[PDB]
Amino acid sequence: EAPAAVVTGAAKRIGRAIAVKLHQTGYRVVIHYHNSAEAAVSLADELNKERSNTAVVCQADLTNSNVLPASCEEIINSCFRAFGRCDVLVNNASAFYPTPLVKTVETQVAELIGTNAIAPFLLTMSFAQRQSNLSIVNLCDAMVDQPCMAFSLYNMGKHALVGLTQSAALELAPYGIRVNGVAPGVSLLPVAMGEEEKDKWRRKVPLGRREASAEQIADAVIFLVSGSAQYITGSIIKVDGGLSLVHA
Amino acid sequence: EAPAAVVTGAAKRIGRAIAVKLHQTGYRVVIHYHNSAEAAVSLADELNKERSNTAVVCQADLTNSNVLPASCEEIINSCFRAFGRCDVLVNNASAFYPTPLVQGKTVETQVAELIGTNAIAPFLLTMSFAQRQSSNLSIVNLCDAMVDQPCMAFSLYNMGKHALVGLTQSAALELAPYGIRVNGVAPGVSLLPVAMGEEEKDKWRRKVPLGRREASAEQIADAVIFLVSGSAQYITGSIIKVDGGLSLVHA
Amino acid sequence: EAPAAVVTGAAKRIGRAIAVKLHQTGYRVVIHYHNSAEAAVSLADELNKERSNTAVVCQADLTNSNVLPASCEEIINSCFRAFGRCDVLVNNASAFYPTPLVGKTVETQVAELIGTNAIAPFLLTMSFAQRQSSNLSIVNLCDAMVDQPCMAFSLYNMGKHALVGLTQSAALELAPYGIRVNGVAPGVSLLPVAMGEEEKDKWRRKVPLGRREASAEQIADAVIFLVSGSAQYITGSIIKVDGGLSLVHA
Amino acid sequence: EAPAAVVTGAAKRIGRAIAVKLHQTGYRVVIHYHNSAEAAVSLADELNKERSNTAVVCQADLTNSNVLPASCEEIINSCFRAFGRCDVLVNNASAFYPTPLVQKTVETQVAELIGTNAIAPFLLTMSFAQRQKSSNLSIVNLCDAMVDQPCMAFSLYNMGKHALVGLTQSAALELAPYGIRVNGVAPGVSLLPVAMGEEEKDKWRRKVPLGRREASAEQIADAVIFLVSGSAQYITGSIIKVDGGLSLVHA
Ligand SMILES: NC(=O)c1ccc[n+]([C@@H]2O[C@H](COP(=O)([O-])OP(=O)(O)OC[C@H]3O[C@@H](n4cnc5c(N)ncnc54)[C@H](OP(=O)(O)O)[C@@H]3O)[C@@H](O)[C@H]2O)c1
Ligand SMILES: NC(=O)c1ccc[n+]([C@@H]2O[C@H](COP(=O)([O-])OP(=O)(O)OC[C@H]3O[C@@H](n4cnc5c(N)ncnc54)[C@H](OP(=O)(O)O)[C@@H]3O)[C@@H](O)[C@H]2O)c1
Ligand SMILES: NC(=O)c1ccc[n+]([C@@H]2O[C@H](COP(=O)([O-])OP(=O)(O)OC[C@H]3O[C@@H](n4cnc5c(N)ncnc54)[C@H](OP(=O)(O)O)[C@@H]3O)[C@@H](O)[C@H]2O)c1
Ligand SMILES: NC(=O)c1ccc[n+]([C@@H]2O[C@H](COP(=O)([O-])OP(=O)(O)OC[C@H]3O[C@@H](n4cnc5c(N)ncnc54)[C@H](OP(=O)(O)O)[C@@H]3O)[C@@H](O)[C@H]2O)c1
Ligand SMILES: COc1ccc(OC)c(CCc2csc3nc(N)nc(N)c23)c1
Ligand SMILES: COc1ccc(OC)c(CCc2csc3nc(N)nc(N)c23)c1
Ligand SMILES: COc1ccc(OC)c(CCc2csc3nc(N)nc(N)c23)c1
Ligand SMILES: COc1ccc(OC)c(CCc2csc3nc(N)nc(N)c23)c1
Repeated sequence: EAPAAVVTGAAKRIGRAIAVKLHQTGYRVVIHYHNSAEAAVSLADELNKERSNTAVVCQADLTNSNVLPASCEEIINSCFRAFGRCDVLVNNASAFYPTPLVKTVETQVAELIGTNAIAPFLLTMSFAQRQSNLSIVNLCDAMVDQPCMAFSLYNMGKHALVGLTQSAALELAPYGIRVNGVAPGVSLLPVAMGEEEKDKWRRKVPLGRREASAEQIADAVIFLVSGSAQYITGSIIKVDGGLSLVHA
Repeated sequence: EAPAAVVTGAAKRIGRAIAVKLHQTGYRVVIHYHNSAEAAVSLADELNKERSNTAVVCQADLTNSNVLPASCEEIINSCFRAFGRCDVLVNNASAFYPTPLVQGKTVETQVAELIGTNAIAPFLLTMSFAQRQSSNLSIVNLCDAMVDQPCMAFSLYNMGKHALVGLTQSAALELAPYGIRVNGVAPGVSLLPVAMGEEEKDKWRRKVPLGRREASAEQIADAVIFLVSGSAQYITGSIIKVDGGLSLVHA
Repeated sequence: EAPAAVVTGAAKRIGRAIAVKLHQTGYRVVIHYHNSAEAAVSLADELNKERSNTAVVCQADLTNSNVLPASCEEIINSCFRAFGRCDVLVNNASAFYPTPLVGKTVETQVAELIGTNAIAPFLLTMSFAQRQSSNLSIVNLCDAMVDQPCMAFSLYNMGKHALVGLTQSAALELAPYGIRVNGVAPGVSLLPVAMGEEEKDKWRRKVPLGRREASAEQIADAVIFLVSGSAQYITGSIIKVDGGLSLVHA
Repeated sequence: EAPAAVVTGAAKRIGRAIAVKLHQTGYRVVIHYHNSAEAAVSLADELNKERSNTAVVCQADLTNSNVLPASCEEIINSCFRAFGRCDVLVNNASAFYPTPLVQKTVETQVAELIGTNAIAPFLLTMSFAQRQKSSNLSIVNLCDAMVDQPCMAFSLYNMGKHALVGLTQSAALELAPYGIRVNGVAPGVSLLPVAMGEEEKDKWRRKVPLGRREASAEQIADAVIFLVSGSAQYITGSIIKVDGGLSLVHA
């Protein structure tokens, strides 16, 4: 019986790379998406071409709301329905945009704190409640202590996610559920970002003056879920090419 | 003219100790409170007896909601209404209770209270404080020295306090150009919960290397007063542990 | 042709497990040792029986002194002499014992504890870099408990904190040369041979994930990840392998 | 009776400002120096003009060596011989220069950089505590806010400063039962090197969010004064950044 993984925000970019690598390793996968239905199904189609009935999609908004807990319960339920088990949860989905101190602000709070922290918390609860090499991997941020200017809410969300990673590692250890993070520095740059701004970031990276591929981020995820990480819990692995070590 | 400070959750315990010490230092104070009206008014009375028209109370729920931004804005407005300025903001108010991951309040409410009080309200209050502004403007966030060795089953509380570290850093960076410093004070064990039995209190006390006792409220307030003072005018983005070595002690 | 790795303090325990796993992955290995000559030679024998001419021993005291730079250069030299290349350095050797603030002299304690845990890693890093399709990296055996240290282990703890600093500074400075520098930070793994069983069990019961210490092989697994092609964007990172021990309050 | 403090490397710059502020606070002081005899004596004479018999100087090399333990014991002993007590130790003296990994002997660089920044502090701490085997005893270590984002090619310096963090934590834990608190102050950019061109000084100044300027020596001293004060008596194992937010600024 193959293990099964849920990957949030898995239609594109880093989440897609993670889904693909888990699938290549032998997992059956739930590809969660919010707006990217076409891309989510295209990925499922590709994975199911390789191995029939090993990939399904699941739609949900992960914005904080009165219905978020039910939405997160259903994401976990979708894995059990499709595959009869849920071994791995990857909290990858994330809103990312500036929120200057000086969309309504309450909506920004709901999206940024919801996707990056509250949904991971609720998914973690539902994952644990429903329960071998069980683990959770949270996509963190190597730059949390040297944050982007005017990204307070995003940064708060990513700090909260560090807190969840630690608290859940502690509390779920008795159940044999490990809880770890992967912290990219600069990986795939935002599609909306200009080419000049992208190159400004790349030239800051000590190791090769380039961003991490999605696959390089996924490699750390694969390690953490693997049998080679069986004693590792509450750890956050930076995958940042030394970017966080570089002073102003 | 005397400077003015807002202290959230200032009716009792650490919040009161901070309000009292700021007042003793020459600040006029807004004593924010949620449910503790009697205690808030009693404190304001004591302070106004010491110096007339130097303390007012301000009631607000800091639970997350769509009106929280308006509530936070009104807290800062109340300081300007009373005193014509707002030099210091102390984010002290905090919900604190367990939220077990594996099994009264709905999870939605728990998220709203624990994340709202510890992180979102601080953020909105920070926004409003900055938007309203020789000078010594600053914000102090009451953090938690144990955030990396958290209490079992307190994930949402811990998440909120981590978020608060993030705000302290992000806001220090962004508000520096406005001369608004943003720092934190991180108690370990200070005043134990009223509902806690003495045996459980003593268990915590005997963990603290420096004197096997909890921090007094005044000791926490002392670090706050330092950070708002002219003796800290180059300090921003710093979180000062006031924990008697507790966070250094392994399992 | 096969890459080559230096592992310090490789004759026994975690260093041996690291040497063995690297060897199983395809590395030729320099098994550095100080006092454990018989165990070092026995391991080299086992590894060479598996693949001929893939293991050598190299003896060196890694206590701080005016000759330590020469000793460290000679360790790296021994890898080039045996194998013609040096792809991986694992800084594992370590003195570990209490040095209370209130038989060995204090100058010897400083020399041993700071030398093995920090200065030798530095000098080995220098010599490794100076001697340099490729995948060059250094892995430093750190300590997950550096911020919640054992009582009366100040010099040891200072050494391990210095090793964190080295890992970071060297990651930064050697990145332009394609040399990655990372760490692995055990919590409780193989307990000291001298420790009494009661105290061993005390430590085991503190670990959230399984109430047991890490095996040497579990520590080695993280080293193998960091030197692998699956870590080629990772530098300046220290991976805790502690079963959650460092998360547990007093 | 007046308390007494030892300040290492106190002839100039930050150490001098610390010595002055301690003296202004009421401390008698041991002004340790290595090469700067004239500056040390000039300070001593200035302080003794203020209050007779309140300042002495103590010469020592704090490079790592076989004799360093004796030298450190003698520094502490000097404070007892001068003043009959030793309440405060400030580990400020520090060698600082690049040590590139790829191309003074290296063993000398090790001895100087690790000796001054880590081993001498450790030995001074041992000696301080052994002599202590109303009171407010404490140690303040001058750390570095940039230890996790170090200058390129300063590995041995950075190693020494990381080691000093370890000492600060380990000694806080171990000495807490004796009532001796151990803390740090971590400047980011404070007084720039004397030779440094203003154009290079400005490159660093412009990076500092809070005021685009370096910390004065006096601002660093202010944080030391807080930590040794009665307002910090629950604070141990804490390192206070005094960096204007520099360490929060990404590349
Ligand atoms: N890229 C980087 O350089 C970098 C750096 C540091 C950390 N990270 C972290 O690594 C992870 C992946 O990064 P990425 O750049 O690949 O992420 P991304 O493209 O910004 O977002 C990934 C997905 O998150 C989903 N998402 C956004 N808002 C959502 C909402 N309200 N509800 C449900 N899903 C929502 C979206 O799914 P749909 O498209 O289906 O709507 C989106 O495709 C994130 O956690 C990110 O913070 C990335
Ligand atoms: N006590 C400790 O040992 C300790 C340890 C570490 C950190 N800290 C931190 O230091 C600060 C002070 O601690 P403390 O023990 O004095 O705090 P506390 O007694 O638990 O709470 C302080 C005040 O928070 C206010 N509050 C709670 N929920 C609120 C809501 N929904 N809306 C508005 N206000 C709300 C309450 O005001 P009303 O009474 O008016 O309802 C309460 O009096 C907190 O931030 C805490 O996290 C304390
Ligand atoms: N074991 C744990 O629970 C644990 C926890 C945290 C971190 N770590 C770290 O992980 C690494 C491996 O731990 P371990 O317990 O396997 O180490 P260990 O047994 O204490 O020491 C490994 C080797 O270090 C060598 N060594 C000691 N002093 C030396 C000197 N003066 N010169 C040269 N070599 C010297 C010894 O080699 P010879 O036998 O040949 O003399 C010894 O076998 C160490 O860096 C340790 O600090 C271990
Ligand atoms: N300045 C900054 O921007 C900055 C930034 C971060 C941290 N810090 C830290 O704050 C502290 C003060 O900084 P600073 O710039 O004022 O220091 P500094 O001028 O570089 O050095 C202070 C003193 O250290 C003494 N010293 C150097 N080598 C010694 C040796 N081998 N033995 C004994 N004493 C020796 C010297 O004494 P003599 O002159 O008598 O020879 C020197 O005057 C240091 O610990 C430093 O690392 C400073
Ligand atoms: C100002 O825009 C910036 C500045 C710095 C950046 O890396 C240091 C990036 C990379 C993209 C990114 C980082 S977290 C993150 N999180 C999500 N959910 N998506 C992303 N695309 C990113 C973008
Ligand atoms: C299980 O109850 C515990 C466990 C550990 C504790 O300190 C190490 C405390 C002290 C009270 C407390 C800490 S954060 C905090 N935050 C608020 N808003 N209120 C409080 N009363 C506390 C209580
Ligand atoms: C009081 O003795 C202790 C206390 C705590 C411990 O783990 C948390 C250990 C495990 C052995 C150990 C840790 S670093 C270390 N370093 C070396 N070179 N060797 C070792 N054997 C160890 C022993
Ligand atoms: C290349 O020169 C540099 C680069 C960056 C710097 O600040 C971040 C400084 C300030 C001086 C300094 C920092 S630690 C330090 N330590 C000692 N013992 N002395 C100093 N003078 C300094 C100088």
